Amino acid sequence: YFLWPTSNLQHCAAEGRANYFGNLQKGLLPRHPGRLPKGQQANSLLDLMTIRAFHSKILRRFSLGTAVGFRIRKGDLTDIPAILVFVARKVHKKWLNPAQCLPAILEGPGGVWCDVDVVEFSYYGAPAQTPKEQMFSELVDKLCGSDECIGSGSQVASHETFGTLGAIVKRRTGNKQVGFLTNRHVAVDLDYPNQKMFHPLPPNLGPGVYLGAVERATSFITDDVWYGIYAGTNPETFVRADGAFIPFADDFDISTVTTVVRGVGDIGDVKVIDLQCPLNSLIGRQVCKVGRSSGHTTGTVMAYALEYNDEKGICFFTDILVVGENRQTFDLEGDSGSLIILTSQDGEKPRPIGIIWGGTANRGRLKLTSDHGPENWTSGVDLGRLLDRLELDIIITNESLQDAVQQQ
Amino acid sequence: YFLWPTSNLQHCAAEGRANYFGNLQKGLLPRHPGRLPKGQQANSLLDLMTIRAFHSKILRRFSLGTAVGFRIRKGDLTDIPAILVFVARKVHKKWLNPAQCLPAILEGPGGVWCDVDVVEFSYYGAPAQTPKEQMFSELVDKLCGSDECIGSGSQVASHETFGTLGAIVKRRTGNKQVGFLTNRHVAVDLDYPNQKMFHPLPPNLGPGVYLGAVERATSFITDDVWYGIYAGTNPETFVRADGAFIPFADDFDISTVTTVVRGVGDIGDVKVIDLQCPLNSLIGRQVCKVGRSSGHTTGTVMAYALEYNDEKGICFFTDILVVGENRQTFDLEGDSGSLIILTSQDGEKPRPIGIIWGGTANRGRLKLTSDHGPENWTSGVDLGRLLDRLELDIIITNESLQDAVQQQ
Amino acid sequence: YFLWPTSNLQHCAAEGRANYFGNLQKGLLPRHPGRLPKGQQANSLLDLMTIRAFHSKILRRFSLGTAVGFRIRKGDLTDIPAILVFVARKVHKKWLNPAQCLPAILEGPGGVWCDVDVVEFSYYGAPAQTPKEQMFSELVDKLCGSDECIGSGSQVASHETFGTLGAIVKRRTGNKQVGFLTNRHVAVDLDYPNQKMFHPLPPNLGPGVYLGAVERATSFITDDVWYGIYAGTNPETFVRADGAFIPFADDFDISTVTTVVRGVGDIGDVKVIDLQCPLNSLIGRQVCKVGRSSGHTTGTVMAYALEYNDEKGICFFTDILVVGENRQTFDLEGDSGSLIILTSQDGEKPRPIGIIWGGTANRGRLKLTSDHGPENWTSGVDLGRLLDRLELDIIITNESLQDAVQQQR
Amino acid sequence: YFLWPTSNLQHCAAEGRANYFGNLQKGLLPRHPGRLPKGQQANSLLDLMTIRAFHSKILRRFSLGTAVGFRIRKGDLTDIPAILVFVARKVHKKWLNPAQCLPAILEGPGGVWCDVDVVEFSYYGAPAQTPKEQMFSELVDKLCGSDECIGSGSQVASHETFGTLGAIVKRRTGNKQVGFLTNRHVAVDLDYPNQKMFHPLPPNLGPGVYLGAVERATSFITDDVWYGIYAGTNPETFVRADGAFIPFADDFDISTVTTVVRGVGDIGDVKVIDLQCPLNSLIGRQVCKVGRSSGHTTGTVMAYALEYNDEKGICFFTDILVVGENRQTFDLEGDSGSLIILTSQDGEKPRPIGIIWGGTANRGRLKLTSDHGPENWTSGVDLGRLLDRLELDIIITNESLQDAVQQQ
Ligand SMILES: Nc1ncnc2c1ncn2[C@@H]1O[C@H](COP(=O)(O)OP(=O)(O)OP(=O)(O)O)[C@@H](O)[C@H]1O
Ligand SMILES: Nc1ncnc2c1ncn2[C@@H]1O[C@H](COP(=O)(O)OP(=O)(O)OP(=O)(O)O)[C@@H](O)[C@H]1O
Ligand SMILES: Nc1ncnc2c1ncn2[C@@H]1O[C@H](COP(=O)(O)OP(=O)(O)OP(=O)(O)O)[C@@H](O)[C@H]1O
Ligand SMILES: Nc1ncnc2c1ncn2[C@@H]1O[C@H](COP(=O)(O)OP(=O)(O)OP(=O)(O)O)[C@@H](O)[C@H]1O
Ligand SMILES: [Mg+2]
Ligand SMILES: [Mg+2]
Ligand SMILES: [Mg+2]
Ligand SMILES: [Mg+2]
Ligand SMILES: [Mg+2]
Ligand SMILES: [N+]
Repeated sequence: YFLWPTSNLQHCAAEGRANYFGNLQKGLLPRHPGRLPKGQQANSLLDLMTIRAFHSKILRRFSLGTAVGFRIRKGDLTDIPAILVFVARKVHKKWLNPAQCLPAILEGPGGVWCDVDVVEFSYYGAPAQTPKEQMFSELVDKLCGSDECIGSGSQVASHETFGTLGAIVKRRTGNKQVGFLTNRHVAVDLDYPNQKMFHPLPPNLGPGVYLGAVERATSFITDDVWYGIYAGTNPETFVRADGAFIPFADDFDISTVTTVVRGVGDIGDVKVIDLQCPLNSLIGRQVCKVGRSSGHTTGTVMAYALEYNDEKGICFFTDILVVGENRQTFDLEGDSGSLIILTSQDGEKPRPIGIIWGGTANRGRLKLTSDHGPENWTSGVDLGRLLDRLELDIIITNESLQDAVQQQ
Repeated sequence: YFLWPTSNLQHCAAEGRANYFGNLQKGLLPRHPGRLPKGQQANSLLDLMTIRAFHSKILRRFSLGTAVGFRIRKGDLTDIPAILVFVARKVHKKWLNPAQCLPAILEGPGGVWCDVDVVEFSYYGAPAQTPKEQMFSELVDKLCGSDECIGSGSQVASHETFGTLGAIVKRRTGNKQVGFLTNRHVAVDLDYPNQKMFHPLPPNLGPGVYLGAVERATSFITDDVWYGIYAGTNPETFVRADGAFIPFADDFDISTVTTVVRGVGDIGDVKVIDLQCPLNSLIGRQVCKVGRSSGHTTGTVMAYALEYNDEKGICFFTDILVVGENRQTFDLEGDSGSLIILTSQDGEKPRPIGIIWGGTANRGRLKLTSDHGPENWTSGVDLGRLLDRLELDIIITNESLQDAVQQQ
Repeated sequence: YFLWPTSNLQHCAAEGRANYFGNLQKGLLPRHPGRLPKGQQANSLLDLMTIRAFHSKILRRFSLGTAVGFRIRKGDLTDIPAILVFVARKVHKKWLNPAQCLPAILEGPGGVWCDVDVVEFSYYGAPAQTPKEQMFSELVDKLCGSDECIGSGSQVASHETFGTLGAIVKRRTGNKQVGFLTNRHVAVDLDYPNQKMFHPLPPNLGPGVYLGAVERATSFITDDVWYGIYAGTNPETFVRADGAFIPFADDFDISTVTTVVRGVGDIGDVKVIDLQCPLNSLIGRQVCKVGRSSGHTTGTVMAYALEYNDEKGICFFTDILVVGENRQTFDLEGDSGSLIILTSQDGEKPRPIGIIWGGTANRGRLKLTSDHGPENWTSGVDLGRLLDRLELDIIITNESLQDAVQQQR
Repeated sequence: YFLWPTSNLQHCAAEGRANYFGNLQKGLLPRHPGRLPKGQQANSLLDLMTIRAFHSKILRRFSLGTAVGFRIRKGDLTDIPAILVFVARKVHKKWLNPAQCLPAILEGPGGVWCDVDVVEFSYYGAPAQTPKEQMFSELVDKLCGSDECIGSGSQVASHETFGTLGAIVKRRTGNKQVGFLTNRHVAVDLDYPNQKMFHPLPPNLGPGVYLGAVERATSFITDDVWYGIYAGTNPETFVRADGAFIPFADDFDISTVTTVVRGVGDIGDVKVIDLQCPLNSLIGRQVCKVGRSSGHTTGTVMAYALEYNDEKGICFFTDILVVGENRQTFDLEGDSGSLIILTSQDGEKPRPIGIIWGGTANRGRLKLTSDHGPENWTSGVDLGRLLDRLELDIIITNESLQDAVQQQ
């Protein structure tokens, strides 16, 4: 059976959204000489997303998507909170018509103001789901079945597509069995009754071991349940929370599963993305990931809450937007599901924050410097939130690995 | 959010299937010395599937699919219970390997025997979800948006696909709302939260009106639940029962909905396919369906319980197999969701028995006559068993239609 | 281990061809521009072929190809010996510059003359390896595997190609082994070391029985060896005599082979094509063939010795040209190797004359009638000559087939 | 007028093949001493092939190809005699069921034994007729018409395909004709009655001079005739000995022919590949070639007698296997027919051992190192055995070119 709400998304959820922005458009103090009293400057992700949600009506016009974060000036990433507006071709102010040129400052409910930054930006197509790696290193070999262990970054293959093993997780409800976590597009086939996963390839392709089958997956969680707020005025707003849980099979040796992210080391617990924390603790932070296509790479969290409006009137959100450092691409086709791990803040081990999303528009390009060409951007989703909606707890040590084995 | 059996539901259901056959296996009880003790001749559908499921190993050995029905000797259909074994190309025994030659009589549990027929038979692919080929008539004209009412046969369209409305159904339990029934592949999309239906076209493709959204759908149901017995030795056995229920929108005029099959007339309640009934009460019966692609097309039921072992070790079952009578096709691409109705024979109401299926093993060909080329066949889903899973009831009179809409 | 003749064999043959055609010109004493005696009109295929070979200079210049036969006038065959000239698009005289145009009569060596008929012509692409056979009748079903026996018309398949069993034959010399004849393109693959035949499909494509492997075949024969005469001025002229002989394996049930042409009946021995015989005894004759692809069709022998000069100065000849009757096609793709058989006209048994060639770039369209579209033509290899160069003998009665098995060494 | 062996001769050869291995199986008496002795280890390439031909049943199980040579541990060639088994993907031993896993040692008849090395392998498919993506150097320009002479490496071309001249060879008997040697696919073609050669292009493609026409070619030689022993259990074994001899035209200016392999220098006579000599005489020896597409390239002989069984059932053998140096490619598409030469070790003249084979699977890919991508390999036929079967003799000095041209 499949189910969708009957009267939930009509005149119970839309009127709650129509109530949220109803008040807003009465109690407004224009205050637009361009002085902007600095005590109402955005401080966290929640402030930036609330201003964008209010002014989303004038943001959709002549723009193919928006996001929140810091303003990018001359390629470099500043530490000024701004709303990133993505345009197809960024031209000089003189060649724009007045009704197209975006403002530099936007003020929202309660005088909360922020900057507006235009960024040349484009989307990629869907991956073809059996990609080429093109990274030749001793790590990719280990990741693609040449290693004697299965861990974060190892290639996981369904009957038609393969990706990467994000993390080793265990359930919370009842039997709380132990498995691994990846995104929905790697381990789920709607037109197929079961979803058997293999390492490194399924039997019809080559040699491999049977890892198990998907027990639960999510595709679409609304914005009010994902973030907890109304991220946009569109009543059909969804957050692409693609993730699939595959518990290790009964006739499968779990002792061949390591918890160390090969190429990174021992990692810490999941770091929740708190929408009220200062933006600099997530925006601009140096992250890394270990998948198979691209081995071990490192990048930068450029923006959050990437909003895209598809052909019809449905708003789709994606949580994380990472851009690789040193002009290197952060990921490649086939790194879907990889663990997004923020580099270790001084002492404590690195903590993961997301998994690489693998949907149609999971990758793309955007130009930062005029001296170089466009650079690839990689999209991710909130790990702390996905683990909440999948009832999964991450495993971080090999000793905790043996404890859940005798816990089912 | 989607769920799957944890594993244990499979582990403690696989044994029951093996335990079912192993029991009759140990005491083989041949009871067949070459000549078959008569009377043991299969009598109904259940008898035939029990012989095929017991001999599933040796039948799928050199076969692309099997189905139960009557033997087809020299093109015409007989009244002899047989297991139709589909081969890629039927040739003379003199050029056949002694091991690849299928037998004529197969023993069964307790001595229930039957014949074995060989049919040259092939498959097609997918209808690519927007078919352009169609018939031309005033009926099809009305069904594709020219009619002044919505009913069985009108064109339903998701955001990407074309289809045909099967029947105006009302839910049994719960809200007891009234909507329509069609194929799952017509109504449901994996990578989309909403499943909106329209007539005759979506707002992005052309003009139309909003009918509603899918409230429930079924994709795969196990054989022992769908039929009532283990129909094979493969522990991964499923039935392609793809149906979707779309309740009419709250702001929709039910007055423009009719419970009459345009081109067929007034119909009765659904004829439940009884596995204990004599074979000729469904096999050989002349049926008819009205969709959009082909319109009103009369056919004849040829086989039941079409088995299909894919290249990945999974068994699939499609219930009804229809071949267009008098050297014509029974349906075209886009008729997915039409009502398979039994033609009135002595004055009773034409009772519907199935709905046109959609997918990959959908519309292939088979050779019956020598003087003609291959003839198209069509897959179908058991309407009686589909309604007993979605918990729906078909409406037959416009006066009963208003009683259902007032009980919501 | 293949071999090719030496440059001496070429220059010896080369000058030999130059000498023959040269002495024709050296005494010509060209004639008056008036009447020609009826007694000197072309009478045989050899007359038409000699006149065409003499004027090969002015014929290949503005033509796709040429052939010998009767003049097609207003879409019908006449009794006028003529040299068919094939053009891509036949237009009125007013739109051709006189150098492009063609004369009505050609006068060959020795006062022998004939007509010149212009025909609109076109070639097709390559045969489809695995073609479509949309005939759908009981004869085709039996020819493709549903028959208890195997004979002329049965589908013979290599590991990647479908074909048609031409005739049950036996070798004249050697060990007198019994086999079957077919087209070379159907049964011969050169990038592979053996040519195994199967009826109806090879193991990698479906059920079937292993008939045997190709024991010998011929691709090209020179015109002076095939026709016996010099048919063209080009010293690089060859006849596409594509045939393959496949003797049944050491352990194959020959009792399942019949020498009956299903749909035609009992046939007689091969009707040899005599180049010095009258033209009407092969040109215009009604013929038939039983081919897997198209079943049993009937046609008309429209021309003979079809010439075609490719882009590298090589001249190629195909023997028979057949067009189906009643605006119908005579063959489809996959009928390659089917036995072209003269229909009985006065009680005699139907005797074959050729096999359908079916390869590289055979088959195409032919503009006969203006109110209709272009009709399909089909090429063929002279059966009488193909057996002479393959040293084969056609078996025509199942009684001769029984004894021919015992006469093997 | 082609001719093939009478099926009487085929059955006789198959019986002798079963009698050869039937003798090796009747005696046997393995009595393996556990780890086995060290003087019973193979030394010659004749002993390596007989171990593979004996164990060809178990080797074919899950191997696309096999080849004798040295064991490649960790990415490079060791001095251990081993039979290289080729797989599609080298996965760890833990992800392989014991039926598919390969043993490390194999003992054959007489107590001889050698190792087994697994190599990741793939075939490049059929190359191009008129190939592109070739090098640019003054050496390449001379080989493609810009030089005033023609010799080894010069561009020879039929009317459809390109290639290179292997060696200036003359017939041992007959008219003692003088010509050149090249690959069979480069020169000959089925659907023509004449194979005329040109340099650098045929008249239809561009400028060039008529060199000659193919007088003889051998398509396939059986392994018992080529090697002198049965190299496989399958009764259909053939060696891809594809060579052709093209004697110069009677009018061609033979003074423009040079016996100097431009790039290598003055070469010596053919180095017959002794099968009963220690493996280090061929395996590991550095080789070189002068082409056109690729020019002067060096390489390393990696294996011998590369066995490839297709899905139809035929076994095919290729003599020489060479990969490129410095992780480069040994040749490009278009180098078919160029003479492979053993580089001088002791300052002696270079000895040609093989010629580049130009059939469908003439090139391919294989992985050696984990930190780098897969390298390209090239096929070749035994030159000494090719000249023996074609009844030809290589000319190594321009003085012998005049002594050979006068004897005609
Ligand atoms: N709708 C639009 N479409 C295209 N270009 C636009 C649009 N609105 C503004 N721009 C361009 O973008 C400029 C503002 O870009 P942005 O806000 O990113 O500037 P910045 O961060 O101060 O500097 P930098 O461009 O170096 O990052 C405008 O001056 C104009 O040239
Ligand atoms: N695996 C197979 N693949 C292909 N053909 C087969 C196979 N097994 C049997 N056959 C062929 O099919 C025949 C059986 O046909 P079938 O059981 O349908 O007979 P029928 O119904 O009496 O007659 P008909 O097929 O003429 O309607 C066998 O005699 C043989 O020629
Ligand atoms: N080189 C040429 N290319 C195209 N058309 C030509 C050429 N030479 C002649 N023709 C045309 O073909 C005509 C000759 O027709 P043809 O030889 O078929 O005679 P016919 O049999 O009496 O007539 P038809 O068959 O056309 O009724 C010329 O009158 C001229 O119009
Ligand atoms: N059928 C197979 N398919 C893929 N890999 C296999 C197969 N059988 C064995 N292997 C792999 O090959 C390994 C054996 O090593 P191999 O034969 O390559 O020797 P080696 O050259 O000394 O080793 P290395 O690969 O470290 O250089 C096994 O440990 C296993 O990982
Ligand atoms: Mg900027
Ligand atoms: Mg039958
Ligand atoms: Mg004419
Ligand atoms: Mg005409
Ligand atoms: Mg190795
Ligand atoms: N032998």
